[PDB]
Amino acid sequence: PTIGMIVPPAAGLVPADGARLYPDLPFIASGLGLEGYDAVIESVVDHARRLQKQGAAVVSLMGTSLSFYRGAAFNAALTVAMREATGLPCTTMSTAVLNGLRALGVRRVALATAYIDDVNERLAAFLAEESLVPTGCRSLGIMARVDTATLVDLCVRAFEAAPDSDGILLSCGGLLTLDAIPEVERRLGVPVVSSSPAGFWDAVRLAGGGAKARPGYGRLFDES
Repeated sequence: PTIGMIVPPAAGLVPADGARLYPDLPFIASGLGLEGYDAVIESVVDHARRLQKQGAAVVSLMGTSLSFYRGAAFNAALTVAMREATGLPCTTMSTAVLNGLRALGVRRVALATAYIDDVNERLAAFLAEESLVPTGCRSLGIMARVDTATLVDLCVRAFEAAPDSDGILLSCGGLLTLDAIPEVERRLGVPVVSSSPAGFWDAVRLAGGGAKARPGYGRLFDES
């Protein structure tokens, strides 16, 4: 069943992880362009309707600011609005992350972002609203001169800030995320959830059938 994704850039490309994780599945995407919540809700609902018209069986909102920054209740209400607009099962990358952390038994979660501290602050408020425990946070600041090596280093530093954590949430970074995740899990013995990959994992479960991801991309993809 075709999975539709709402994406931040105007180009509306399927995020690059889908071809790595699920190369045999049909994905389409629609791009929004760019507390301006009024315009956000309306474009989200509009683009969900578009993906429905294009033949999506499920729709996921796939962007970071969009799914997390306005809180858990907002995330939940916008999901309902999309479902009412469209008549399809709808979800968001924030939900996918929550579903992923929960599947992996991660209550106490360290946060790692390539970007700035504010990314971690906002994800952490969302997660606490949903009754997870944010623990240590590290960021890099903001270009793709960051290698897998430094994505791995970042997560390890976030974790060492609170070695009692159950798992790690990695956000931003980007292309090299799916390479870092298994190294980090190997070195720490703790799972790592990353936003975009969790979005794909979650949207694939929502759609049904039991498609599995290609191997080598982390403990999450072993979760049904």
